[PDB]
Amino acid sequence: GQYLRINPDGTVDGTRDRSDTHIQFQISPEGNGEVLLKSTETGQYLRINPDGTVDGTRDRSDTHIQFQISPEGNGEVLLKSTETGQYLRINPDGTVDGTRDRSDTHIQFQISPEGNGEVLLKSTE
Repeated sequence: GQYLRINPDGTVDGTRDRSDTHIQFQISPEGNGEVLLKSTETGQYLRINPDGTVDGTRDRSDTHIQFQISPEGNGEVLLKSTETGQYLRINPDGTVDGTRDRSDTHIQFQISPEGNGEVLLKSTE
């Protein structure tokens, strides 16, 4: 299982190093049961693009940063891009993309509180 990471250059991947500074996220309520996922280190929001890539942006007006967190028992949740209907996936190789099949083995996350309001997004594997 890997921690979701938004790098300073805007790329998104996974990592097992919990000491990385780019895995801490601020989840800000948006209404509609929708939220934003903001990497506090760089001020970048998690974004799923319609083509399936995942990256970071500071553009708060961007429509692809809105997410729905959907609980799936056992502590796990899914993270769905509202605008494209894609679920966040962290692949075994460490790459991060979007998929529209809810049956995928790598789209389930466990949210881990850091103690300061910020949370880690860790893939269950």
